[PDB]
Amino acid sequence: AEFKAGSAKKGATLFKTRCLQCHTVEKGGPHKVGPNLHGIFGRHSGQAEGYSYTDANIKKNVLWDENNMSEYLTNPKKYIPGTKMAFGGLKKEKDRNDLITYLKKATE
Ligand code: HEC
Repeated sequence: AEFKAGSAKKGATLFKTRCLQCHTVEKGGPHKVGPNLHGIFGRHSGQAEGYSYTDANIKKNVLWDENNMSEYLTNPKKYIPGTKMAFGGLKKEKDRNDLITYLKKATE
């Protein structure tokens, strides 16, 4: 139910196949369709500098941690109604744990 650390190696592969199309992770990385994700954890939503968010994403004002990130990625539009992230989600809990384990380090 809660987040448990997993395989960052698998998480990186998940990011390439599922996220890299719309996202980058390094500091100073370019925005694409979606925002650069550097410094995302321990930060309130809508605060990637340079990126223009929806009202939905800003109004949600979620302080991103591993658990709500997992809930978010299960079904983005369910968690933040009106968001323009055209992504259906990661339904498998193992995938979400793996992906988030990678993200926490890659956006550190
Ligand atoms: C497009 C094809 C996307 C894919 C695939 C993924 N994401 Fe995304 N994401 C996208 C957009 C356009 C946005 C902004 C939505 C808005 O309402 O403005 C997002 C947003 C996020 C966020 C929130 C960032 C914030 O600062 O609040 C996160 C944390 C995020 N995306 C993560 C993420 C992950 C982990 C993905 C794959 C595993 C992923 N996204 C795919 C566009 C797209």
